Amino acid sequence: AHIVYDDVRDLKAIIQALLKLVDEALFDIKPEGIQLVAIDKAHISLIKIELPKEMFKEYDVPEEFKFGFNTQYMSKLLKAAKRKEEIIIDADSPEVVKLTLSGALNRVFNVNNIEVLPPEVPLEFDIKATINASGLKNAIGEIAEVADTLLISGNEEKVVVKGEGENKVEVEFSKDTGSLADIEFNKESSSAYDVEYLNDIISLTKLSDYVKVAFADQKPMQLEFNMEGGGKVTYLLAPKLS
Ligand SMILES: [Zn+2]
Ligand SMILES: [Zn+2]
Ligand SMILES: [Zn+2]
Ligand SMILES: [Zn+2]
Ligand SMILES: [Zn+2]
Ligand SMILES: [Zn+2]
Ligand SMILES: [Zn+2]
Ligand SMILES: [Zn+2]
Repeated sequence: AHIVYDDVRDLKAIIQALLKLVDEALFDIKPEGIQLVAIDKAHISLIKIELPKEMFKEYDVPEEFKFGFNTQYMSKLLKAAKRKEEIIIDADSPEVVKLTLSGALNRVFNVNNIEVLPPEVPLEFDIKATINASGLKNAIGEIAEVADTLLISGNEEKVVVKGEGENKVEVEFSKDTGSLADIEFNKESSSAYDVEYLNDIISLTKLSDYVKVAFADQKPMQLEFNMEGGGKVTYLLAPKLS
C-alpha cells in the first residue's frame, strides 16, 4: 500500500473528533478507498468515514489491510502539523505503517499496527438542510456554553437551533440569513439532542464549507460532511425525547 493525501489537516480534524468517541479505531484500507466506523461505548453516537481512492493524490493499494490505532496516540503524532501539507502512507507488511509528513520539513513515523475489531455495524428524515459549517459550529458552541440540550426545528424555509430552557441563544439557518444552501422538506419537525456530544465533534466542521443536517421527530440527527474528491464523513447522534 502506498497513499498520498494532499492535506494532513483533514485527517487531524477527523482524529480530533474520533478520540472523543473511542480510544481505538480501525481504518479499513481497501483497493477502492478507505473506510472507518466508530461508535461510542453507550451506542449513542457514531462516526462513519468513506474516503474513495479518487480523493487522494496517489492511491496504490493492491491488497486490503486493516490499520488499528489508538486515537490519542495518533492525535499527538499529528499535533505539530498546522499547515496544509501532504501525508504519505506506505505499508509493506501488516505490522507497521510508515507515515511521512511533508513540507514543514520532513517527519517520518513508523507506527505499529494494533488489533482493533470494527464495531458490529448495522435514516429517513423529515428535513435535510445544507447549512454553513462555520455557522453550525458557532451555534453548537454557544448553545453548549449555556444549555445541556440543543433543540432543532425545521420547516420548508429554515432550520432553527437553540438551547432548551429560558432565554435562547437561538440561531436561524435560511437563505434570508445567508446560511442555508438547499433544503429537502418532507414535514415540519422538531427534535432534541445532547449538545455535549455535538460539541465533542465540532472539529468535523473544518472538513467542508457546508454540512448537511438531517433529522426527524425523536430520531437521530445525521451530519454529513462532503469533502472534495468524493470523501464523506457522517456523524449520527441518538435523540432525547424533548
Ligand atoms: Zn504497497
Ligand atoms: Zn508516491
Ligand atoms: Zn511499499
Ligand atoms: Zn408551517
Ligand atoms: Zn410553503
Ligand atoms: Zn449532556
Ligand atoms: Zn464527551
Ligand atoms: Zn430536554
